[PDB]
Amino acid sequence: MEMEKEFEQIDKSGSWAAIYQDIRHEASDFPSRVAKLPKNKNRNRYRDVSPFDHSRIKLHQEDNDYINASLIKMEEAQRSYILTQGPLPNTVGHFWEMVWEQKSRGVVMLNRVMEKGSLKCAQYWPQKEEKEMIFEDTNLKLTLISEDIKSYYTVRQLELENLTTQETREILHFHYTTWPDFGVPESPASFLNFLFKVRESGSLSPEHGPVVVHCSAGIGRSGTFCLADTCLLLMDKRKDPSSVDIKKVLLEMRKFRMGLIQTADQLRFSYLAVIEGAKFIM
Ligand SMILES: O=C(OCc1ccccc1)N1CCC(O)CC1
Repeated sequence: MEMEKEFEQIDKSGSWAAIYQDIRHEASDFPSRVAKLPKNKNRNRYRDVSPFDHSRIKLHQEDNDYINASLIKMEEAQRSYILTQGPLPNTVGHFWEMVWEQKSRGVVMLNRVMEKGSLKCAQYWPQKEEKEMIFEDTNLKLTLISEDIKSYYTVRQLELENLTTQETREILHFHYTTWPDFGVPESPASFLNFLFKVRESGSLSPEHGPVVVHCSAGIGRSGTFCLADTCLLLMDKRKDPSSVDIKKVLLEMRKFRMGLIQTADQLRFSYLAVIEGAKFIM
C-alpha cells in the first residue's frame, strides 16, 4: 500500500498511538546479559536501554570489552550502522577506541551537549585547533582540523591518532544542531538535507567501516536517521518502490537494537521524511 495513502489514512483516523503500540508489541526481545553485569553499571547512561548480546560491538581489549553500542546490518539495502548512546565521562576513551577499531569514517551526532537544562552527553571532541585531547586509558589523540558552521548543522574535520602505532585517520563529525528540545521538527527538509550531506561525504559507503550514529540514548533520533536512509535506498533499488513497508523495515532494525523510534510523533516524522524524500527524488 503506497505509504503516502497509508499516511493520510492514519492522520485522518488519528491512530498514530495505535500503530506505534502495535510495533512495540511485535518487536524482538533478545538477551542483554553483558550490559547488566555489575562491572558495567557506569558504562550505561540509561538502565532501560541496553545492546543485545548477539549484535553488541566488542572493544578489542582483554580487561573489559563492553560498550553500549549495536551493529545494525541491513542485508537487502547493503548498509550497516553502529548505533550508540552519547558518551559518558568515563566512556569517551572507549567511544574513540570503537571508531578506530571498526574503521569508521563518520560520526553522526543528533543532540546538543546540553538540552532542557541537563547534560545529554560528554564534550567528547576538541573545540579549538590548538587544544587537542588525549585519552590515556585507550592511547588515542584527537585534534580539531577545521569546522564549517551552517544554520541547521556543523561539519568538523578531526584527526584521530593511534599513539601506539603513530597511524592517523581523518574522521568527519556531522552535527545536527537544531532538533527542538520538545517534539519533532515541523518540516523534514533540513533533516533530509543533512542526510544527503552525510551520504555525499562517503561516510555511509561500503569502502569504510560502519558510520557511528548517536543521540542521548541512541534509539530515538538515531533510529529516525537509519530508518529514513534505509527506506529511501530500498526505493532506489527495487522494481516496485510502493513495496517498501516502513513498519516492516523498523521491525527488522529492532532485531539488532531495542526501542528504535521512541514516540508516535517520531514514527509520524519518519513517514514524512521518507515521503517528502520520495517526493524530491521523482
Ligand atoms: O532533502 C533532500 O532530498 C530528500 C532526500 C535526502 C537524502 C536521501 C534521499 C532523499 N536533498 C537536499 C538537496 C540536495 O539537492 C539533494 C536532496
